[PDB]
Amino acid sequence: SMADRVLRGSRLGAVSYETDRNHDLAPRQIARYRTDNGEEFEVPFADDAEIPGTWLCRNGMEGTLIEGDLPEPKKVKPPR
Repeated sequence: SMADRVLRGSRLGAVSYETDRNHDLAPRQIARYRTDNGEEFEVPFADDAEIPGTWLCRNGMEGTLIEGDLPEPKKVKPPR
């Protein structure tokens, strides 16, 4: 079976690969991207990088950049 659009996850988790807290944390940008089935995923970018208009999602489809929050809260661009 298949569907044209689908929404699935993530109340029961979960993250991919052998990730652990021993990796530590560093200055980053968490973006979101939406696939062609409407499936939305999150992509962490490092301070050495920026967010391109689109990026490949873990579903195996090219996702397009969307915001995970509202148009006009208290939000600004600087510093990163």
